[PDB]
Amino acid sequence: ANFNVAHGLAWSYYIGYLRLILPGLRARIQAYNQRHKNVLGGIGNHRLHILFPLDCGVPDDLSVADPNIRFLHELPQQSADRRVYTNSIYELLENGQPAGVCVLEYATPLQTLFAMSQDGFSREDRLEQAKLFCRTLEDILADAPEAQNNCRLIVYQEPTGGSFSLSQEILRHLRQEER
Amino acid sequence: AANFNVAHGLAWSYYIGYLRLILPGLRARIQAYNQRHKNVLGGIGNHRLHILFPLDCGVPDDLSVADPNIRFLHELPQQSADRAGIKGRVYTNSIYELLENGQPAGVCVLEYATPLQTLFAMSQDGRAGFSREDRLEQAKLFCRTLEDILADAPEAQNNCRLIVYQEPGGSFSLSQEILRHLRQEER
Ligand SMILES: Nc1ncnc2c1ncn2[C@@H]1O[C@@H]2COP(=O)(O)O[C@H]3[C@@H](O)[C@H](n4cnc5c(N)ncnc54)O[C@@H]3COP(=O)(O)O[C@H]2[C@H]1O
Repeated sequence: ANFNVAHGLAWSYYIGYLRLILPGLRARIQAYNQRHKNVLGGIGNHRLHILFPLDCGVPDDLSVADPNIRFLHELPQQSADRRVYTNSIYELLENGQPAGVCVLEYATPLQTLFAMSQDGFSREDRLEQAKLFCRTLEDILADAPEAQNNCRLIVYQEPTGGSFSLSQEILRHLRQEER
Repeated sequence: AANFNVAHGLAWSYYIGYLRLILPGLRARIQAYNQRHKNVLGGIGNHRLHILFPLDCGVPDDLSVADPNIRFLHELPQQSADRAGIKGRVYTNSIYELLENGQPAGVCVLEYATPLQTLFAMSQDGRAGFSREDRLEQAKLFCRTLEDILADAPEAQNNCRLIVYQEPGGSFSLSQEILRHLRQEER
């Protein structure tokens, strides 16, 4: 196998990241809310929202994907006990008005798939690997209750500066989680 | 979650997500460290990342404490960047001193191949179909695939050195293993 990379991407994304960061996430958010809620305001949704563009278009700045996605504040790492993990909180605008807040990022390994297709790895091949990556990761999560409860995959096919609104897509998911 | 053929993905992941991102700027970070510390701490002449590949996938989370003959010296200037929506994601690399016969004998930028931790964790998660024996062949295949990738990345190959080894305790010194590699490159 030279380009069957999806199983390795899914297992490393879970074992080397989600498994490690998700258990401490709620306590980091509770610390943030204690620090900020009386001034900046607090975060109600305690899940990590993971953007999964099947076309592997992964800008490093979410506002490049959609100008209605605005960086709010860093979610700092937990203090070292007596590799660091930081995350980024974003607000989502609708009608030039704040409509949602959450912890939000892309599934970074989709960038590996993107880079591979830029130099015998097709874009046909890339989409099949992206889909296999997603399905393998969802299979793993479905077997991991607490990890599954502390994050949400947001999967979509669009290339993100056309008519598709990534902010609207995230907001639909946020409003669905409150359900 | 039953296809554990992960080594090809681990290699391409490590290359694109780490080596291609960190190796181009590494020499400049070492030069910047030398500039800030040369007249006090002494210079680091070897500018390559030394990457430890224990084929048994044993990765201590503190290399310095793990070995009495390997001592942390100084972190490099941090590399911070927006990464896939995480603002200011940080990549840190560390200089270590290697001791021999009790005395300092080498200094270099050093770390473990972190994907080996994934393979180790896989072999302990209670799933059927992945034992220590499967983990070893995935580790070898990961190493083999990564070296195949770097054979066609000459700039990356000139900015790092892969230190691949089996491990038996006192019949193998990691510091000795690293020193032999350092001395080979000086050649
Ligand atoms: N501290 C962190 N912050 C944010 N996300 C994190 C993270 N650590 C892990 N992840 C996520 O998990 C994926 C796999 O991590 P893993 O460490 O297994 O596999 C990593 C690791 O072997 C190496 N690597 C990446 N960042 C590193 C670092 N700061 N130090 C050492 N090695 C790193 O490159 C591989 C692929 O990296 P990539 O980013 O593409 O893919 C990462 C990233 O999506």
